[PDB]
Amino acid sequence: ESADLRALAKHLYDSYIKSFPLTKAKARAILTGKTTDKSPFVIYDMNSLMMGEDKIKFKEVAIRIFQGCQFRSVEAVQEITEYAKSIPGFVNLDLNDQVTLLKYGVHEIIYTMLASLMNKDGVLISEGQGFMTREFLKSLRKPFGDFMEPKFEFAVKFNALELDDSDLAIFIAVIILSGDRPGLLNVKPIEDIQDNLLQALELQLKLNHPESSQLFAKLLQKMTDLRQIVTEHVQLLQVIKKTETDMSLHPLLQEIYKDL
Ligand SMILES: CCCCCCCCC(=O)O
Repeated sequence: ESADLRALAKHLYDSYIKSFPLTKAKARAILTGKTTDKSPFVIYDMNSLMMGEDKIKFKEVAIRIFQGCQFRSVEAVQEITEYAKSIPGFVNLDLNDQVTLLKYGVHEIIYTMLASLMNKDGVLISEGQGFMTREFLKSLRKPFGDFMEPKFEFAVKFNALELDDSDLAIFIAVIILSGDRPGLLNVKPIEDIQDNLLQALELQLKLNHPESSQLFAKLLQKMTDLRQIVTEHVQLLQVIKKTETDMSLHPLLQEIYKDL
């Protein structure tokens, strides 16, 4: 029945709120400087990174920015893992499959959600107290300058669909439960859940965005851009592991990469 899927759409939206402090809705309130529900300090040059630590809670600059972005990713994983637990069925799967689903799944969700924190011109840093311009990032030293850039590229395409937090909650739940993923001992239970989630996503898209012709199809197509961006990410990473074999990396970010 439609009613059953509607109930699942709501259950996941509830957990999404509970698990992600910076909603897309909060983000686009901060970004659209109209509603000064607290406006961000912005960082656009080296000499403004200073008052970023002056006014905001947060070893060469380009490295220290990169480490700070890497730290927001472990926090992003922690939250994503918290959200998965709530997807009905998930905790019931084989444990080894729970991990692989997360191993491949988190990154794709990192950048889906990061799109909420972006406009064409920059990205919210530091829970929303900051805003760092895409140009300052692009201007960084050359093993880091073009690191974040293809994220802005994806975000601008993706932001165009203009999704809700209530749509994203079902969409990120789909991404997690792929079955497409290498090493899954047990695929059909994963696939059975995802087909029910794609039902929830489909329906929700039609109710929440009716005049938006074939958004469901257009959304699922954006998973093409997602995969491709995670891949040039890991190759960008392994390069920094040899340009600065003195720079560390969080262990929980280590496990996301058994490459090849
Ligand atoms: C540290 C709070 C996490 C939110 C975005 C992280 C960006 C922080 C930074 O790059 O300095």
